[PDB]
Amino acid sequence: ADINGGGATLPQKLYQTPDVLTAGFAPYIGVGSGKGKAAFLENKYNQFGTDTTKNVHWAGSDSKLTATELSTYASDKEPTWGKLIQVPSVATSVAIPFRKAGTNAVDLSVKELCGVFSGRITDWSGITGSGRSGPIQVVYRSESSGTTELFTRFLNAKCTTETGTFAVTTTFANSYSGGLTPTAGAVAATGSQGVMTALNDTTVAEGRITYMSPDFAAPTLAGLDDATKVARVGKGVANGVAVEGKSPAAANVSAAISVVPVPAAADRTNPDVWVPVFGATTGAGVVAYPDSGYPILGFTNLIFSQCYANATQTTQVRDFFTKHYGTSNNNDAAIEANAFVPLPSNWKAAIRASFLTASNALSIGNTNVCNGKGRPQL
Repeated sequence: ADINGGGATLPQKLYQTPDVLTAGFAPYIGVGSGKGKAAFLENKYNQFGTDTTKNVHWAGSDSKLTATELSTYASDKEPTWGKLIQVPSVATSVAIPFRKAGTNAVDLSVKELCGVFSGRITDWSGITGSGRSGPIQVVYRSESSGTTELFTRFLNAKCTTETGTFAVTTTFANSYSGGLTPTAGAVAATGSQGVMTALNDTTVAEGRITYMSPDFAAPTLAGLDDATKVARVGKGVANGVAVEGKSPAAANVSAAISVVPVPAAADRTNPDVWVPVFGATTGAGVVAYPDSGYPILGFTNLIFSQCYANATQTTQVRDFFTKHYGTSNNNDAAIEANAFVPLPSNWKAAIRASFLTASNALSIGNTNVCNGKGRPQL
């Protein structure tokens, strides 16, 4: 009878916060966005756990559904389970925590960020104002990761003066066209938590740096503003004037999120348009990375079915949407406490009007559309 979800680790602390998920929801299982997407699309609970009786009902993902994933689901599953729904959950920065002692603020230019993650910059003396010297060692995610997708999307947009280029991917080791630079000594770990454990390991030499969920990158929200532990990003020159970088605190990306346009009313039957991505320049479904605030941002998302076979589960999924996208008695305080940005009111309204309002053909449990259809209870 329980509603089973899991996937992305970036937001797992949020979904594990009491009362964020409403009645009927089993505890969220963090395994990575790749495994979460597969769990939902193929109805494979074994991505989450060993129980052979359970079905998958939803997933968290910060990796967008691909064209192939969507078309396979539309052909294989949609005729009996109904349309899938993909919507943003919250917005997020991508933080750059590091382990290297020193009282100076670490403030990375985008060029320096690109050099660290390409393997060009291998010493802290290559970062201006660092007050630091000695090796830098990148830690990256071994598995298919939405955090990797959000981060490499930024590197692909902005890292334009390296020897190679970064492709957008969920597998970091496949991103840079030159491969992993042997002498740069980059190392892999698994999950948001696994990477933070590697970053914080006091038994190895100082100098590690990574990309990370802001909810994991520091023990407290205030820690995101400690530039001796979490890098500012954005140091540079704007219109001939020196500018400083910003911390990855949610307040530094909320203005940019506020102006992301809602999906064109006429395209809302396509799950792909519900999740905007950022890029170098404005385009269809693509918002220019912002030239103010903290530069590295994006969305983490929910994947649900429009239809559920079970009466109670249908009601309970609707009740979750009602709270998570609600104008009152909602999840926004928990979202902020977890270092994330609540969706703007116009976004929440668009999501409610499409996926809750009963008369809309896209709505969860729509009696006409879901008649005889829906994901299994088990």
